[PDB]
Amino acid sequence: MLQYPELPLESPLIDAELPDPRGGRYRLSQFHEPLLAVVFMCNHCPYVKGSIGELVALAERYRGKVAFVGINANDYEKYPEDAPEKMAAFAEEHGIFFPYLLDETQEVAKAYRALRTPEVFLFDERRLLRYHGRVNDNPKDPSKVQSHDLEAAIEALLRGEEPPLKEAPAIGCTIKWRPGNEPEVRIG
Repeated sequence: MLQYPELPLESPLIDAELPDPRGGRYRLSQFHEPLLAVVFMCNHCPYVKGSIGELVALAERYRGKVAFVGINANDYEKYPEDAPEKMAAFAEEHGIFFPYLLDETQEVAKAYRALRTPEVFLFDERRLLRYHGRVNDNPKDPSKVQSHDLEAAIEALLRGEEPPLKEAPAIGCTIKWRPGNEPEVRIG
C-alpha cells in the first residue's frame, strides 16, 4: 500500500521544537514572517556545501520577509561530520545566521516525509505548503546552475503569483537514517 508519500502542496505546517547546538530551542510555528522556508540539510553533503552560500544569501536578502530554518536529521554517530558541535562550526563558517536545528530522533524529517539534503519546504502566510523540492538544479556546483527554483518560488509568492507548476524535486544525497529508521517508500 501507499507508504511515505511526499507532503502535498497546501498541507499545513508540521510544528516541531528542536534545539540549535549554538544555544536555545526553536519552534517552527514561532517564526511569524510572511513566508517560512524549512530546509533539511547537514554539514558534509556536497549538495549542501555547494548551495549553502545561496541559501544564506537568500535568507539575507529576505530578512523580515522569509524566515529560514535549517534542520540536520543525520545519524551523526555514523557520520561524525554531522555532529552537533560540527553544526555550530559549519554555521559559523557559512554565516548561517538563521536557526540550524538538530533533529536527533529524526521524527521531524519523518513527519515531513523528507528524503534528501538539501530539501526545502516553503510555507506561505497561512502556513500552507506552496513549494517543495530543490534549492536549484545543480546544488553541488553554482557555476553550473541553470535555475534557482527556491528563489523563483519566493519571488512568485512575493508578487502574489503561483510558483512554477512543474514540480522540481530535491536534488541531493539521501538523509542518513539511523538503524531501523529507513523509510519504506511505496508508490501504491
